[PDB]
Amino acid sequence: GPHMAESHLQSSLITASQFFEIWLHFDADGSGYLEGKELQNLIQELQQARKKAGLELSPEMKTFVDQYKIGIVELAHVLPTEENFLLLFRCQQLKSCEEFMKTWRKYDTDHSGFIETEELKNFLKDLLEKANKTVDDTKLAEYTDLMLKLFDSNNDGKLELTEMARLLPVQENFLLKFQGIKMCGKEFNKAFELYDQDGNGYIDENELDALLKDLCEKNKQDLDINNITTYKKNIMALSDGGKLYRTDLALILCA
Ligand SMILES: [Ca+2]
Ligand SMILES: [Ca+2]
Ligand SMILES: [Ca+2]
Ligand SMILES: [Ca+2]
Repeated sequence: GPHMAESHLQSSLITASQFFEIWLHFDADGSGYLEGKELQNLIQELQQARKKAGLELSPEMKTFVDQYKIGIVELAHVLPTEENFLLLFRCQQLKSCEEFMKTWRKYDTDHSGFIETEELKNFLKDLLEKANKTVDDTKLAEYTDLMLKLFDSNNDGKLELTEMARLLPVQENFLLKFQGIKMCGKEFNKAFELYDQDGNGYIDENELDALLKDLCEKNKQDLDINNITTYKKNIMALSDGGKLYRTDLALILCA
């Protein structure tokens, strides 16, 4: 359990289940990030643990302690995480927002608007096979279960776009700025109808640009008109060949 983290920080190599217990030990509010007292507790306990183990700090541990709000992905690279689990965070599909949006569309194969366990399993299996690793069904089931528990913020047993997007670095995750912009179904449906200006049933890139300019204007504290081109490019990656249907735009704007 999370109490075992003190023992885990002394390990030569940390299993995915151990990394999960470390995360839950320090993340006292379950917010998905270590900050303030939680981060200070990690810095103190990581150094005390390697000392108790009679070990030196690895180069990544030295660089982390020297330069310290950090998330789950950053912690996985600092610690001696087991190889096949750490490989799941060294994907260009989780480093570029545009490539992550294409990955979401690729792996939501039942068009449910969520990534369910079996879809997440297929994504992780494909990442491992791309790295030439032979997948063991038991460990893959364990990795999938732990990745879901780490990122399923609302505990509904599946991932929504904003949950899985937290695998991205803070700078690429534009969805953090769209948090308080999300609308209910009725209001969203009214906006979709307004912004489909030619009335052909979908929103194209020119129509999305008008939408994004209007959203920037009404949410000055959250969005930035100078990043419209990036917002446009990220959102167009969820489209069906340049066509944003109601369910595609709902992923970004509907609560
Ligand atoms: Ca926290
Ligand atoms: Ca799905
Ligand atoms: Ca969820
Ligand atoms: Ca249209």
